[PDB]
Amino acid sequence: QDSLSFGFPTFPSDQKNLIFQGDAQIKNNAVQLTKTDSNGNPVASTVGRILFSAQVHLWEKSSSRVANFQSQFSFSLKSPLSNGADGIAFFIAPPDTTIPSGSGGGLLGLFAPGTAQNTSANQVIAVEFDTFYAQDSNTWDPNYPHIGIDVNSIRSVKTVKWDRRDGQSLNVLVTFNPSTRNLDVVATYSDGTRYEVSYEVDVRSVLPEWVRVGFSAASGEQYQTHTLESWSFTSTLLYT
Amino acid sequence: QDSLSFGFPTFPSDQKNLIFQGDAQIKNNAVQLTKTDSNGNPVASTVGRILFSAQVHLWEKSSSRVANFQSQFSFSLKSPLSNGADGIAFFIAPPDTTIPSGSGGGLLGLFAPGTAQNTSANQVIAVEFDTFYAQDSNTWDPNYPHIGIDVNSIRSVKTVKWDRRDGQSLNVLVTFNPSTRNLDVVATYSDGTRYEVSYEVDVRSVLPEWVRVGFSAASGEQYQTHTLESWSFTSTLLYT
Ligand SMILES: OC[C@H]1O[C@H](OC[C@H]2O[C@H](OC[C@H]3O[C@@H](O)[C@@H](O)[C@@H](O)[C@@H]3O)[C@@H](O)[C@@H](O[C@H]3O[C@H](CO)[C@@H](O)[C@H](O)[C@@H]3O)[C@@H]2O)[C@@H](O)[C@@H](O)[C@@H]1O
Ligand SMILES: OC[C@H]1O[C@H](O[C@@H]2[C@H](O)[C@@H](O)O[C@H](CO)[C@H]2O)[C@@H](O)[C@@H](O)[C@@H]1O
Ligand SMILES: [Ca+2]
Ligand SMILES: [Ca+2]
Ligand SMILES: [Mn+2]
Ligand SMILES: [Mn+2]
Repeated sequence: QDSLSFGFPTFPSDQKNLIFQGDAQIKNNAVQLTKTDSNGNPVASTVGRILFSAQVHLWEKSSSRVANFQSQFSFSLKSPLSNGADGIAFFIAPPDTTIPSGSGGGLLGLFAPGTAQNTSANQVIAVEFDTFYAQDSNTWDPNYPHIGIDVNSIRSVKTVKWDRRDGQSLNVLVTFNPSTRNLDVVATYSDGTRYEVSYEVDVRSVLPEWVRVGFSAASGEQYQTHTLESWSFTSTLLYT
Repeated sequence: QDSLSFGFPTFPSDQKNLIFQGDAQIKNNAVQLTKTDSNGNPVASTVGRILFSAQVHLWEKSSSRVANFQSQFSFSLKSPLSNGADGIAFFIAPPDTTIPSGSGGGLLGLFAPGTAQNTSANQVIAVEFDTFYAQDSNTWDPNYPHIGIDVNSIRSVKTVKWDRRDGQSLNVLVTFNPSTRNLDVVATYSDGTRYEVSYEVDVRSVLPEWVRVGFSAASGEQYQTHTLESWSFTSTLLYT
């Protein structure tokens, strides 16, 4: 299909079109990407991702069209620790994408250690909300919590300072305009606090024609829950 | 998802979200539900169906919601003969549906011979465009070409006389309103000739909460091509 759209105002337990990878699962009408104990508290060493089952037609070589897409979603992070880790990310990757071996912790379940910073060995575009930046382990991160745009590497092509707020929902709107090739990110907390970051990228040189979209999260030594509360997505092929 | 929609203005050969069953295949940017020879001519004894991969949430017992839906599509029938058979149908059925054994010809690839008219034995709602009605083999049919609404039986609960036009595209709009429970069908040819038929049906008592939608077509001893040219679908769960 040239156009596809779906909306999850909430996430009931009875799901049919989501691919669950790792420790991800539904709990209390929301997706808990990372593992939580019986009391619902976050635990260390956990990675989880979800993908919508239907494949998205991102671009089409034969007709030189590229999709205009928008992803709106909200999530919340919570942890009794002063340094909850590691973060959640919305991503786009080839349809057969699975959790790489050893992609836990700061790698957000998106990259393998050996090529995490090798832009030539990956095919992934992601928007990360990174809460852990210890300069000794996450050497690639700026020294503060941030929102980052990742293109084939855990070392963001761009970051903006972000404030982590325990237990508060962050609403995010990610859009891509094929005409300008601008990938825009707008995130807001309920009090009006706003964050914006943009980056020009030709998705055709990074991703295959058909892709799957979803979210990924992970916790290494430090932990926190990564709760996806809602998600709506839409994409349509346009001439360029 | 509470809402889902997709649109196929045409059907390029590289499909990823379509389930092909029987002889259905893509040819010349359209879906040929029934088999054709080398020079594109229709052949006898052929059945084919397509279903969209993502499951549709038709209703939810938890929230007492029922989905409203709208399916828009166009098809054309072509046959060297003048008694083309057997017809094409838009249908909704359980996710694991497959072509029943012996459902060729007048059964349109939707029902088994032994239970074709047993309502309590089937789970399917379909909108058929039936072009063959010989009373010896299609005993359940009115004695003329017709559009019919089928609810768990090949013997339509409601039909309207229809005119078959070789090679001309028929535009169809099928809508289901959960508030009134009316399933409305509107079909028109490019010159404005219009056909309408509707029926009141409580989908909750006929189909499970999650379903799959698609098309089916078949040709017995008489034949014609069943070319699906375009298709768009949208459904949204609503409180009545
Ligand atoms: O989930 C977070 C993080 O977890 C993993 O990283 C492990 C660990 O790496 C560094 O410390 C290594 C080692 O140091 C020893 O002295 C001892 O403490 C041992 O237990 C540690 O494993 C640090 O980056 C560490 O972070 C903590 O210490 C730093 C100071 O060095 C603080 O700034 C920070 O706030 C923490 O208190 C970290 O836990 C990996 O999975 C990694 O990918 C993850 O991002
Ligand atoms: O495709 C039409 C029709 O073919 C088969 O039945 C035949 C027709 O009724 C007609 O050709 O007369 C034949 C002799 O009686 C009869 O076999 C079946 O496949 C039927 O299902 C189909 O509608
Ligand atoms: Ca980090
Ligand atoms: Ca018939
Ligand atoms: Mn980062
Ligand atoms: Mn009929």
